[PDB]
Amino acid sequence: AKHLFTSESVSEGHPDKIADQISDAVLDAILEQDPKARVACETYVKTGMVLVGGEITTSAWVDIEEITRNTVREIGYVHSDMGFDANSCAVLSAIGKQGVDRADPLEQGAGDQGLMFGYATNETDVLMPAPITYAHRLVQRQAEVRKNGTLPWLRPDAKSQVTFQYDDGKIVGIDAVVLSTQHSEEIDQKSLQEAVMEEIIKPILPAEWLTSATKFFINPTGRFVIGGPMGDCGLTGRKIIVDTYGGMARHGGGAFSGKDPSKVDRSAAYAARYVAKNIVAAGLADRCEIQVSYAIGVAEPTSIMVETFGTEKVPSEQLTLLVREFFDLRPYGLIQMLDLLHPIYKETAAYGHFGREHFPWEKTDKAQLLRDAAGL
Amino acid sequence: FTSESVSEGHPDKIADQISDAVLDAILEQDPKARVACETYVKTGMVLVGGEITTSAWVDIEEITRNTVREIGYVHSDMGFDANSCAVLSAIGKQSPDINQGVDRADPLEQGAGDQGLMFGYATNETDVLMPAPITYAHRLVQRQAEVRKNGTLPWLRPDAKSQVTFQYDDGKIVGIDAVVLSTQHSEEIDQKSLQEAVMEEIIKPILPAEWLTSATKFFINPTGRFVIGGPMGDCGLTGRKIIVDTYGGMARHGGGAFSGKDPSKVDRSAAYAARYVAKNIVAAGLADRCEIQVSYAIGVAEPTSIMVETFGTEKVPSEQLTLLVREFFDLRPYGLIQMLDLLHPIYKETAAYGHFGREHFPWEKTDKAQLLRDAAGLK
Amino acid sequence: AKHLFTSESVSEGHPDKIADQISDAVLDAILEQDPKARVACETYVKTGMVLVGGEITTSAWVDIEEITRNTVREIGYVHSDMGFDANSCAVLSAIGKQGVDRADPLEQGAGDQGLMFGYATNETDVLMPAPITYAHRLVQRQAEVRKNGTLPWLRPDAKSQVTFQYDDGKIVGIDAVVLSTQHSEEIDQKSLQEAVMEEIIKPILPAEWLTSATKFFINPTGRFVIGGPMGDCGLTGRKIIVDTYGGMARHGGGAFSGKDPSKVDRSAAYAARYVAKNIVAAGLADRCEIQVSYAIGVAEPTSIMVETFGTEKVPSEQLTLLVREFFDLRPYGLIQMLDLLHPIYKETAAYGHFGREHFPWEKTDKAQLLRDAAGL
Amino acid sequence: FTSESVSEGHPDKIADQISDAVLDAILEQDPKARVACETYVKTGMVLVGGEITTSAWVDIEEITRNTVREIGYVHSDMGFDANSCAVLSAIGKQSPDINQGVDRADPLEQGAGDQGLMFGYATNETDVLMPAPITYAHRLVQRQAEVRKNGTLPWLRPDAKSQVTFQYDDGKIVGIDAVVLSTQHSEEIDQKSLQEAVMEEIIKPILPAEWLTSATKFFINPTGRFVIGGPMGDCGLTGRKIIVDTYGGMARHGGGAFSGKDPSKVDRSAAYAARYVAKNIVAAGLADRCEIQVSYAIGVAEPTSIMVETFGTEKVPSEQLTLLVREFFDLRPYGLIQMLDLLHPIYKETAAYGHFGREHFPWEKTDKAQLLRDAAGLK
Ligand SMILES: O=c1ccn([C@@H]2O[C@H](COP(=O)(O)OP(=O)(O)NP(=O)(O)O)[C@@H](O)[C@H]2O)c(=O)[nH]1
Ligand SMILES: O=c1ccn([C@@H]2O[C@H](COP(=O)(O)OP(=O)(O)NP(=O)(O)O)[C@@H](O)[C@H]2O)c(=O)[nH]1
Ligand SMILES: [Mg+2]
Ligand SMILES: [Mg+2]
Ligand SMILES: [Mg+2]
Ligand SMILES: [Mg+2]
Repeated sequence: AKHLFTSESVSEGHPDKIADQISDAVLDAILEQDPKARVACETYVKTGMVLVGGEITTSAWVDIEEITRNTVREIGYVHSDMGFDANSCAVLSAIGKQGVDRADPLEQGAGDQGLMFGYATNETDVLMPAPITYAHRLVQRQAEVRKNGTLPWLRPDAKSQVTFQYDDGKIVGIDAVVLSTQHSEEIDQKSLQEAVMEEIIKPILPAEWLTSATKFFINPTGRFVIGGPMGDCGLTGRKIIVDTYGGMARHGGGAFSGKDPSKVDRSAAYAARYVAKNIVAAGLADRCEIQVSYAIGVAEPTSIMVETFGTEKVPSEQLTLLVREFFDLRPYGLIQMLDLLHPIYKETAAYGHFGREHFPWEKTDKAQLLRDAAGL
Repeated sequence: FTSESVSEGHPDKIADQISDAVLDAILEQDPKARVACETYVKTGMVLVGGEITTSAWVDIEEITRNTVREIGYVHSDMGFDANSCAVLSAIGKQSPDINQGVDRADPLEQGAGDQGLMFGYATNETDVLMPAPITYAHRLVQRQAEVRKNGTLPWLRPDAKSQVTFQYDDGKIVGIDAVVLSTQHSEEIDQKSLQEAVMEEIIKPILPAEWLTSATKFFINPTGRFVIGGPMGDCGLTGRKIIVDTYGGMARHGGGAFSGKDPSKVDRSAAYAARYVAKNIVAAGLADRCEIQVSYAIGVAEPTSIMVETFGTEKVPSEQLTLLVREFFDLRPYGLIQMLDLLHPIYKETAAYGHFGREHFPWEKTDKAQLLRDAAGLK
Repeated sequence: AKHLFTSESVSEGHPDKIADQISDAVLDAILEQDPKARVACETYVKTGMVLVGGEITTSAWVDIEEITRNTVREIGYVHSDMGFDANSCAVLSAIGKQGVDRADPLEQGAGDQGLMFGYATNETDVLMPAPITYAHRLVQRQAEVRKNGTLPWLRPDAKSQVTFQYDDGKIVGIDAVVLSTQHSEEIDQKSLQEAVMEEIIKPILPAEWLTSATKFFINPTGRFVIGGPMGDCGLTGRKIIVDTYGGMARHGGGAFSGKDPSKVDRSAAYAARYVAKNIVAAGLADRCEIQVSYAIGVAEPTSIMVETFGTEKVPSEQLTLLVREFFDLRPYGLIQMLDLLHPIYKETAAYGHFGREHFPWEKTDKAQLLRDAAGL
Repeated sequence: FTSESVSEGHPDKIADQISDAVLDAILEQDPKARVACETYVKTGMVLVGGEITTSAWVDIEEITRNTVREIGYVHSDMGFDANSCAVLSAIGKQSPDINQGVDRADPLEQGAGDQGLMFGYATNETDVLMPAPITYAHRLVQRQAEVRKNGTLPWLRPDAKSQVTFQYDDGKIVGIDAVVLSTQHSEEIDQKSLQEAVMEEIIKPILPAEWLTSATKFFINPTGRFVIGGPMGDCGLTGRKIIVDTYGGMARHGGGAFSGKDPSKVDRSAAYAARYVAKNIVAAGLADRCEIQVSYAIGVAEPTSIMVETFGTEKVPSEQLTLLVREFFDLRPYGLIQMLDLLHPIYKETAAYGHFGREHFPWEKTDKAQLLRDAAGLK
């Protein structure tokens, strides 16, 4: 049936995303020395200050301040005229804290309870829903043209939102686009709107989806000079829908950034994405949602549901069987299936954990095996 | 299907309750205040930050300690003490270049304060029109009023987590296939006497639903000793339980957190309105399950999208539903506030045991169902 | 006997003095609404952040953030290139907390124990010791030429130190001068030294005391661009010797800033200065040190010692008698004798609480009465 | 004359002990580390900030909690708990544009790291050559080792303050004219039984000095109930007891704080050397009372001033003393370090009950007195 669906994203400069990146920069720094470290790093950014807290247990020795300043600096906050300066902001630290419980580590019980969802759809090339996919690309393009000097008056903080029109489960076009970007005093709003349209929006959104009825809200309130942590708190794990599927799929409720792979909240979400994407990549369904749940201390998932919204190209009972045959969804089994014990997570902390074809859980190395195990 | 909840002693929930305690305190004096209160709780301290624009004069430390006493932290043995903990505040005033004054001759036409997407959901699986798993997870952890009325004080400590795994045949509840209840306790009780008291003293609200067949896996303290909890050895932030606050995974979510936000923040008020729309659609008999998505663009009063999903359970053409909602509900940001009468200090009660399913809240009223049913042409 | 004596001072931009000024700016803001408020405000300034804490009890409603930013801004830290920005630094608050115990408030017992010292000497016009006096004037002159644009490349943080040569208890000249000033990248060290000599040192130090043997250490280590809270913590009450007599006199050990006048640690120190200065101003002695001590809950001082280092012009027993006849040294008696219940204390928090002739405890309105009560 | 001291339970002293605990921990691994550790203690939290340049890897929280346990805060009833309090750190690394490497072919010729003035003092009023009032104020509050060895645990809480008021005739001790001892206590003792136990159980170190004539005013808990103390309801910062740390008001002070500073900070090492010079002058019989002032200019190795004050008690021309000190002591910043053997983790013990008067410290040695007396030509 005809309907609209909307998703949003934010740039690496949005204060919530700043916190997520700092949390995963600390995780990456620790994993490079202690691949098996336990990390639960919560970050809280506000005017003038970064607070890094949580609980950690590792043999690694890390400089929290240096990691934090480097991260903020890469994001681009390097001057008080931007509202935040990586070189002079305060950095505060408030981090704290059986061994071989299984003969086979792959049989360790879940370190926590919870349910996670994976999703895939052949709407886009990356098998992600269209709204979240192009919302990410808009804020990522904003950062791209900000850093390479194409538009030097841009500033780090920005938000996007895309409203897609669907009909009979197929995409007809784009109904509304929102893009709010921080900027310096130099540029006027008229010049800003045209440059964002020409350098950010038009190069990213397929023209076939842009009709005369599409609304374009470019800095709808106008002046956007004060941004980032100034005038807006940022906390880790406050963008979990931006991080996953933009609302197209359900969500178990767990945040990703700041957590080592032993947190099923994170790695099982990655594994769920890995199965759903391989099912859709194998031609076994157009759209596929995977629900997995874990009981603490239990290795086998307490539930595995495969929903294909009537788009399955083989019986539903055979899909759920293939999922069990080709994927190891035990907490520490999926860690090895995805090779998650490496410092690869700072890159996930902005622009979406799902959609980019270089992360382990985005590989489709099992798609050909799945359709072979089903016929075609 | 599986869904989980947490108690008022959980650190994340502590942060929500503090943020809404601060909000409620401000609304008592300035019902039109702008509040964005973000709370951080860690071993030994509370940090309350954010931005507020109000004429009210409140006491953040006093509000914070009172919130923590009620939750039941008044001694260092529990791992946290509301009387001796540290309370830091980092709250700024009016963010420059925002409040442009009147702006609109009709205040109901004001633009939204931010972009964003919100979801509402209703299902006639229960007399409160909520999804089954999440609904009784709250009532489970909420029966800790026994430890306040001295019904049974014993050994239980606040921090708790529930998980119920149902299974469906044709969208109908088959039964309970797995119950996970992990609770913090004291040293004055063993894991054997614990798991027996846990499986017995959780039945008074859980109803005579003997859905626990011979194939229902129970996990009461499956890991073992659970003595240290709360902020001690675990960090809590507001807005880190948004799936617990809403529909426990059954319905989708837009990502916005509720606590610490005044009603002019669409992230909260529009989620409430979405629940108000879906519950009234179901209550009116126009559908058995209903999910609503709204979205806003900053500075725009009209929602940029409205989607009504009935999952094939509608009793009237779906396009008709979308039109009924557009006219029978005022989904403009400041029309929601008037439609729900939201400018009141009612939000601390929400930050604890679910924002939906408790029918004394304005967005739980089904005062439009009959009107909707009449306009829909049924009967 | 011949000897050298040295004292130091710091500018309003030195991080310890930043904390003192913030503490007394909060005190002033409270006293303007609640003259009888109880204030004990401790401030802690570091890279990017100001922490204001302590214990207060008042009917006043004050905006700690606004008071703090205004204070830092007046000091001059307004840009991340200076290492600190009043507009974007973090401000954290950690403030907490019988009535009519006496029929006559003047008889209330001391709110705390302690001993305090006052000092006066006719060496200088303001009846202060020479070293501390001119150390203050150097850093105060540094700030004066920084703000009025005479030397716009100066920055707020600076330190001074003057070594005086004494002989037979009389001043012969100045043996060494140290002046370290923060500055921007623009100025080179050679140009900086000459400008500090011409605009700061020479206009302040009497030429009769500057001989060819006087050492001048102007930015002895050279480059001084990073200053203020960056690279150096500041805490309230860490300059108590700069605040009093530069070491020429003994010190009871109590800090001034952040305390309301009910803290004998502060107001009794002021009263002691008031008596010593009036004794010297009356011609009753060349140099005079006053020691007073208080027992908690006791109104009358538990000791009053008057030391005149052999310079007394009347018998010692008569000086101590005159002190008791003309000065009310009870805790709440000296408050009324000096009219201390007004927001006058932010001005004391840099450049010395003693020496400036507009504070109440620097008035010599009793000098003529003292010498009349003794003859001449 | 009057002088006061405080115990290791006083919040300011807690901050000093933490700063030197951190310093000592670093020196154990890097004896040449640069440390400037500033500690803030408030109800429920410790904030450890400053700057350090070291190759050592320490644990600030672990060091902090251990320091607070020893002081005796392990339960929320005392107002503070070392196991549940918050510990924040804000410690930066090498301040840019400072360490220029070698700089000098003879390391003893390095310039001072900062300007500043320092005082030392010695008097033969006591076998430790310290002023009377302050010397036994420390030993008073230090006898709280009874509450550690279970000698007498009872009701006393850490926070305590002493004050003794002597009087002089011709520089000779006449007697005690006023004793003020206010101590924090528990609810398991009244102010009557308190003041009796306070006046009786403080005599074991106070010696048979019955200087308490009929005119000696005693003030034991003169205000009354003293139950809440420590960081609870009172703020503590390092370097806020510098007169207690030194000579209790008898001698003058340069303003620099000791704790949290490594020996290359003249604010500490030169104050120690000043005490070393004065004590050796008195011990050698060259004077009965001696006060020394030194000062430094940043980047200059030679003190910018040295003043010897004998208060008329010298037994040799005063100008000769100033010359003897210049040659028999190396008062250059890095010569002090070698002269006193300061690159060792010995500083936490100083942050508690006075930096001077305890003869096992390097700066309390009188190993030059005889040499000084020989060079002075006496006997
Ligand atoms: O109560 C029960 C629950 C499950 N079972 C059976 O356990 C079987 C599952 O075996 P398994 O977990 O070892 O298979 P798996 O592929 O998931 N193993 P891996 O994850 O690839 O390592 C099921 O066939 C189920 O019928 C019972 O017999 N009784
Ligand atoms: O034990 C004692 C101590 C003091 N005294 C006497 O109290 C007298 C002090 O009186 P006072 O305190 O009222 O005089 P004052 O000028 O200080 N009063 P004010 O501070 O100006 O209000 C002294 O003369 C002293 O001899 C005793 O008789 N016995
Ligand atoms: Mg926020
Ligand atoms: Mg949002
Ligand atoms: Mg410092
Ligand atoms: Mg100093």
